[PDB]
Amino acid sequence: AKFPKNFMFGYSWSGFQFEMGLPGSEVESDWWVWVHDKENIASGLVSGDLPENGPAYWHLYKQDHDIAEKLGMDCIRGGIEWARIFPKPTFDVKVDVEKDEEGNIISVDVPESTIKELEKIANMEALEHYRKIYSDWKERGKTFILNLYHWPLPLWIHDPIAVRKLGPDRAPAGWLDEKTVVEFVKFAAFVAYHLDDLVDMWSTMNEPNVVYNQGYINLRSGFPPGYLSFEAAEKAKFNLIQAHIGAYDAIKEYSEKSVGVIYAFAWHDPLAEEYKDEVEEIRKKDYEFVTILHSKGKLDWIGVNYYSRLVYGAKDGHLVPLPGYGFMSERGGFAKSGRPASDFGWEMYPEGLENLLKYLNNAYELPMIITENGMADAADRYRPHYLVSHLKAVYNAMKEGADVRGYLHWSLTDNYEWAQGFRMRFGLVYVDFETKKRYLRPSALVFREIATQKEIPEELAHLADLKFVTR
Amino acid sequence: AKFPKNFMFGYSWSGFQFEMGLPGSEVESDWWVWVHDKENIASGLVSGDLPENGPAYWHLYKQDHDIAEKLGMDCIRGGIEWARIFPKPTFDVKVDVEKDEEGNIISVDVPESTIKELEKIANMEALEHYRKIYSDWKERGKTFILNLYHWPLPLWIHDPIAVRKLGPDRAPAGWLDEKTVVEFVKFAAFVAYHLDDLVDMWSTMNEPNVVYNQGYINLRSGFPPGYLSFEAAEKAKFNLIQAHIGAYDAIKEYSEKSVGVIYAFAWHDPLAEEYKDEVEEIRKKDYEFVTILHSKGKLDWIGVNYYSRLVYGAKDGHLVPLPGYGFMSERGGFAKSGRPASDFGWEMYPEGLENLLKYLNNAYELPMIITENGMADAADRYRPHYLVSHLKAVYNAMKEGADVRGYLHWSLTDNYEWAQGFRMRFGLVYVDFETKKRYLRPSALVFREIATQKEIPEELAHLADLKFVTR
Amino acid sequence: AKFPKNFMFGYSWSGFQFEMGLPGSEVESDWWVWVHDKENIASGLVSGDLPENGPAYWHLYKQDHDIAEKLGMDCIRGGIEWARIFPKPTFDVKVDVEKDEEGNIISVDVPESTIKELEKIANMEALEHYRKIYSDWKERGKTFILNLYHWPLPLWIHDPIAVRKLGPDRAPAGWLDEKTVVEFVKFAAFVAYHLDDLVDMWSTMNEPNVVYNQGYINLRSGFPPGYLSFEAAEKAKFNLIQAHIGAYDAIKEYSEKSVGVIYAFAWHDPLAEEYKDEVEEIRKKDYEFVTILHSKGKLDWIGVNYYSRLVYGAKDGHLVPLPGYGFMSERGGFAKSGRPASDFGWEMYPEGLENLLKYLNNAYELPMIITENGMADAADRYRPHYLVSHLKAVYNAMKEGADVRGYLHWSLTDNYEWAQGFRMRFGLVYVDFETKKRYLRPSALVFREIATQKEIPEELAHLADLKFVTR
Amino acid sequence: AKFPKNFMFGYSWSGFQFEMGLPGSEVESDWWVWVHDKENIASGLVSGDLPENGPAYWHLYKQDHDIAEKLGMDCIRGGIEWARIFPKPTFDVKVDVEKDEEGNIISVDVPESTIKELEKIANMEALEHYRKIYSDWKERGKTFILNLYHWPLPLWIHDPIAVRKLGPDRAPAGWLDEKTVVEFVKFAAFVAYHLDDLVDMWSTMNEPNVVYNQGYINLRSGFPPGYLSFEAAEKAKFNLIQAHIGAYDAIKEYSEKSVGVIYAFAWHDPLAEEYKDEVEEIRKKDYEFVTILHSKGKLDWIGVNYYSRLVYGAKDGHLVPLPGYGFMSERGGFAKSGRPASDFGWEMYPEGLENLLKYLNNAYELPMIITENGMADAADRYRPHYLVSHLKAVYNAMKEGADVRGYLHWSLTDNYEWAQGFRMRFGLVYVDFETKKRYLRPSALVFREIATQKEIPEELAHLADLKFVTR
Repeated sequence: AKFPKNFMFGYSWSGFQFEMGLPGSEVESDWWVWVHDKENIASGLVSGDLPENGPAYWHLYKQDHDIAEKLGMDCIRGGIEWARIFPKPTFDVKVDVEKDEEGNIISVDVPESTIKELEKIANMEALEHYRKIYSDWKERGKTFILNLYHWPLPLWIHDPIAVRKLGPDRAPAGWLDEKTVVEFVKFAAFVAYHLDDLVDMWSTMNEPNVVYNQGYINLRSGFPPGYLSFEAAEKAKFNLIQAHIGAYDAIKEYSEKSVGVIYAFAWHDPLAEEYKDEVEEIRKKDYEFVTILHSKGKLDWIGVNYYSRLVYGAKDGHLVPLPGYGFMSERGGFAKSGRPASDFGWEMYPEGLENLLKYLNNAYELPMIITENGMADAADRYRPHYLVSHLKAVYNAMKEGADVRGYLHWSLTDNYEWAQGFRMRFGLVYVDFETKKRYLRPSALVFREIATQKEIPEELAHLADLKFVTR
Repeated sequence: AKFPKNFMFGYSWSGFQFEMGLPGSEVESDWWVWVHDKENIASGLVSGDLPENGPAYWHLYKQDHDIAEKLGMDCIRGGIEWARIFPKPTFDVKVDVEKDEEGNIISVDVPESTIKELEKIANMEALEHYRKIYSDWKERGKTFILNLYHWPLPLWIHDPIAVRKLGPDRAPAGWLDEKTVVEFVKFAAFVAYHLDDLVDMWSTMNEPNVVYNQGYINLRSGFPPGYLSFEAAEKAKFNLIQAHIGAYDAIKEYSEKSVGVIYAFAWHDPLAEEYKDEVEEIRKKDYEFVTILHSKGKLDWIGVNYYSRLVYGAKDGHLVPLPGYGFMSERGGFAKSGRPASDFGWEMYPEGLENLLKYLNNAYELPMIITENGMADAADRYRPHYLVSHLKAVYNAMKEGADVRGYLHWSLTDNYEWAQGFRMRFGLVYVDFETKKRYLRPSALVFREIATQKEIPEELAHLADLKFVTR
Repeated sequence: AKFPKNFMFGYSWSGFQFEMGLPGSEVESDWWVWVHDKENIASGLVSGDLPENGPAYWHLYKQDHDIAEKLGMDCIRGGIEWARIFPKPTFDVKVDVEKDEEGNIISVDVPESTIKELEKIANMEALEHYRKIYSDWKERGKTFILNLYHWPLPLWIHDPIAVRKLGPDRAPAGWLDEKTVVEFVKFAAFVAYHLDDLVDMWSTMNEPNVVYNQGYINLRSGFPPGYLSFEAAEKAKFNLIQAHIGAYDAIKEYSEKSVGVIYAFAWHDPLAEEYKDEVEEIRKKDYEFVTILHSKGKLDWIGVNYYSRLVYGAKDGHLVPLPGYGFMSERGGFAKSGRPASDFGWEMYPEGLENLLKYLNNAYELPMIITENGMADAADRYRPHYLVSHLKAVYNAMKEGADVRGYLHWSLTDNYEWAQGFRMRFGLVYVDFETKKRYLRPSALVFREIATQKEIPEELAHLADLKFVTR
Repeated sequence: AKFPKNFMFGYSWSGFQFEMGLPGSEVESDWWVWVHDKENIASGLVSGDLPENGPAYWHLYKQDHDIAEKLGMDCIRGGIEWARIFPKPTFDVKVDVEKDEEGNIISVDVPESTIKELEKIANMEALEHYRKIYSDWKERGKTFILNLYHWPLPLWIHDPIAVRKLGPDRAPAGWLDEKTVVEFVKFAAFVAYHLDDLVDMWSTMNEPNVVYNQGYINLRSGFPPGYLSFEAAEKAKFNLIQAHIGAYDAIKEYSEKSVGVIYAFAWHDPLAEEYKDEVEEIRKKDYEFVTILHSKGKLDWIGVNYYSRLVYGAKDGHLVPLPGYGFMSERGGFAKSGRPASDFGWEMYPEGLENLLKYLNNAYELPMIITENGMADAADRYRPHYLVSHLKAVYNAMKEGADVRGYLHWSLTDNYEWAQGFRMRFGLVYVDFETKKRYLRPSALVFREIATQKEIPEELAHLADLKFVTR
């Protein structure tokens, strides 16, 4: 299975999950507070593990890029933390955000002189270290994709403990406040101004569908602010749309490079033929966020984050996602299909990635990068087959017409998995979090062999076959 | 194993879990609203099962009592729903509740003239129907215990949804408002004034400890109001303590009979000897509600609810309840001890009950009744052993000095199990909730033979032995 | 579901599995020798458990009978051990057995004087003791059915240790020897001559198909002589066909009662439509033993021993019995259908019994008794559903034209389960094999209700429904 | 963990499991007939899988050597099939074997002339073909260890079907006949004479303890001749001892090289400290075969075959190997230790290897080579941990004084696992038995990296830690 010469291989990281781990890198944010909160800990909503025991990429990036480069990686999608760049309020510095009568952003203008006013109060030293990190990779002749937002927010933008104690109207409320969007636009233009020379492609945000569904409706996920409200989920979704559209406009002001989004795509499957039509409809509404963006002329590429599926059957009653399939499988065990599931209980289901890319291609006709794909698997029991099977799924989607430009694994190294803490290990490379030492997993050797030759060689082709892993 | 000739055998019920099922029985309350809320259903915090589809005891009590009487039961503990009796506010009817400067209730007066003012605003017809229920049982010549509180509150006392959305300072807030205690005292007086003729013993409230820990801390439990706050948990506990003292004084005003509380008593075990003293301290802390009441002389008997244990060992390196033991076992599986667990994941541990009763006997030296003991077990796979072996544990505690007057199984029939809906079946008697028909389970036959001879006879004695049920 | 007034309820026993356990009741036989053999034990072929530590029914029959009677039973099917009655060889006593040119027995004659030559050689004490046991049940006014052969042979007929060591041509080779048939004929006559006044129906033998299949083909079963040979399996089958023919004629010479056989009938199911025709054929081949007998006019009734099913599917097609179903389920767990499996790994499948009974009714049009039905279930987890759902099955088959005269559960008490020893517990009543005390299981109380009332009453009707037991 | 510059890495193979697969290579043997037998098949004693569908190393050795050499392997232990070399009896070719009074072989002499006589009835073409296979390896400059016996015997030496059907006194009885030892001696001398120039060290035989224990006692393993007898086991063992002595004496006549044996070594553990001593005696009894060889001065080296352990505990009065540990664990699952188990049910237990090597060093003081070590793992879930942890175990044992000259994995490729057929897959390389194509498993990559550097490098050190693999 040969990939095109220019097909990119590598990995993705986020600031909150990778940066911290050694003194010097700690930063405040809504997620930092959420995860140190004693009541969140005691009610078991977050694990009690702390991100400042993480992999310390803010300090060891040079060493981690050495690993990546030696596994034949030529692309990394990285992060920049709004909470770092602007640790104080930006409200006082005004910009032009234009809206239609239904409140869609129609144009934005952060002029150069306003940029210059933001520097006065940004943490310029943080900004410089980001340059160092990104330079260190660009200098090796490689591609860098920059994603502007990967969940945490400045504390002055979102106080999730107070939104939860007091109600969103009595606290700084993040995506629930129309103003956050404007402030984010400032941030997007300020990053695009200083950083364009280091960046090949932009993403405005990562998985916004997770931020609004988990923060405001799926409460046992342990996402901030854990404030259960349909109306809030909808508000937040509406405001992320504007954050994307505004960030897109803001970026194109200071860069001519392509700008997309990175979005969490479950693949939805019906248990049997009779629910095909309903599942098709769940799918239109689950991808809806992206559809909206495409129809507004605001996506140059789409980053596909794919991990697993959901299977739908009737219970009573209604059309429901079924336990024992896809994301609802038994942790560290087997789906009802016989496929292994990850340590996270996510079924290994590469054919969902293939179905997904045919669907997205025909849906939107856009250049796509796989921006996340990987599995929680501490012992590296299944990750070799995951990796090869998902790569063979990308390849096959390409033969049927999908425009896929690279494959970015989640992830190079183990890291802090949000409300689960450190127990979910997603790395090609194990990290002992006490010593910060890195170790290769055999999947890294498989990755090295495939990426360096730009193909799944015969001798490794059998790792796409899932027969022996499935009962 | 012979019991004393006055040892009672019977069962417990609550209003919310049993009364409804058939037209005419429905009634608004904080739980009614909680369990119907669309957002609580999507977030999977509640089952989506509805109490109006329940066993219909409100209509069907006569046949249920017929059943119980032929099981040889001679004592029943039942409830009475504040929200039913007072579905409109009682704030305006002034009463006299005196306090310490510390906020302790030191005396209560609800005089005859006030009782009568309260009648004008009470559902006097609802009251009459409770007389008919208790009376159909009392008239057969049996014992009846009335428990005044079993969790739901009038909507005008507690709006759980507004508390969660707005914060408890901006809505009627249940146990967080001091005023609720005072209204509760009016209610208690109202009940003892009108129903003393039909009640042999009183309990002021059932598992207050679950009310405040599930509601304010253990959010995964799905309890109203789902508002995370240690302070709120502490304040509700504080207030429930007053509710008990106030209600006790109020009952003594119109009645000379015994008054106690019914409490949830998990048994706490150390995984190993090194944890012994910490566990002794966890136990002291967990039972303190009762201890405070006893030291204040406000308990005439204690209602012991026992289902399983919790086992503690070290984590990181914290002391915590360990997955795989007691309440935290696999649903329908086995605990790490080999013992089976219920459909609810509760390890079968009759030795916790024998221990519990020695401990309580020694701590408080009061008459006790097992006011709840049972298992979620749809198929009656385990319930026969569950019953005889906890009955034998009771017998051993009594051989050792425990003053136990009675054993009341939870429950006679399957019923609505709060946030879990109907999937958790506790009945000796299966209920078809569609048809409302009752069918016996073999453990019913076991109960019948034991209660009618007031002994575990030889021929049934091996059912106390868990060897064959343990892996 | 009401049964006809004359439909019999009871149980079955065999001599090897029940008689021994107290000093004085031990007898040599091929099975005795087989299960005591040190190499058989060391090789894990037999359990190590010895049947002289069994329930001691030879001494304790009167108590077992009181239990039986008090459970509402009115019929017992019992055994007589050839190895007890004729402990020394009977070869030299001459009898007239006439055969076909094909070696079918055409007529038999054991004259009176030959019966008296047998008396000199027989253990007449043991005969009389069998009389004390049968009479004790008969004097109660109940029905007794006597089955002449239930597996063990005299050692002078079968030395399974020498067969295996030396080959069947150099040892006394049990059913591999045509002389064994002749000597069985003399036993049958001798028993009909003496015992006809105590017997209501006869069965010549119990599950002969298990004898030849397990002894000579399925070594993993642990059956003597454990000599792998299709040719021996075929020859053993053929000589047991004649054993039954010879025994029927020998019984009829001294009795006018119905003579039948008792056979192990697994129900065969196709996993899918496409194998139906082929499974139909499996079933004809599997029941051929009974078919042959019916077509020679040698069967007055049929005893149905039913426990579970086999499901057939392709595997290198090649139709094989599938693991995860019927007799091939997980011990103590769940079949792939979701049904619970017995301690023995036998899927609970009452529908197989209903199917079987219609099939046999149609094939043979003879009266049938269920001479075994039951499960290994040391804890009585499932036996109550097993019992009620299978009785419901029987009743359904009767509603449909099946001439069923009674239901004999396997069995009243736990007993020695052959190569498995005591670990498979089939009783309605538990036996402590140390003390020999009997204790009732809740399934006994369920049996007592149904049998005394001659009907599955509404209150227990839900025990036929397996929904709550199935995953 | 650095290994000494001359410490060898590679693998082992046996003729029966590897050679056949492509037309031209099939040979008759007791094992060939055993595994083709219809009754062994339908009995489920053997898998029904056939060796002539195996990896076809007889034709494809060259490609497999290429894979080996590129994995950095420098040593191979291989087989020569007696059944190939001498397909017709050698009884008539007289030889001089001198014995003790107690029957021990005292000396051996096969003169040149007799060697020439033997050539004339040997299949010399098969001899030249084995020369081709070994020489293809030797010419690469690598070490080759030739093992004379790896279970199949020529049919004129052993007809196992006939031994079972008739008893060993009436058939060619393999190791039950004294004469087989004499014939093996002729074979030993003949191979030494011809092949010494291709061989660096000799083994007389592989796992004799398995040959006689599985063949004559543990019938469930399905090994020929399936004849249960303690005294046949003791006979075969005695002859196998003489066989080694004679083969050693024969080889030494025609070679100056080291001669040893390859032995199956289970590590034996007490469950608790009280069984320490008994388990110690168990060890010494199980290894007696090797103690005897050494005390007779006929071991220049020991080949250690190590896979796993057996744990011992009380059952009734006596010590048994306990289910759920070591060789007795759940297939595909986990042992009760929390360690993962192979697809054969074998617990991952590297500690056993470390322990064993110190024990063997101390008992015998001999150069050892790990000649087999590996795991059935069709998906490579656990082999990278298996490999690295057992190699670390060796290294620690060498650190403490064990004289170990190399590690040979079982195996390079998937092959035919005896009674289990192909379902047990032990390769670093997967073989598709239909197309004969080879494919690397990720553990082959790990092996390559280790052997070529002759060290366990830092980046792979974590594969030795079994923490993440264990529950």
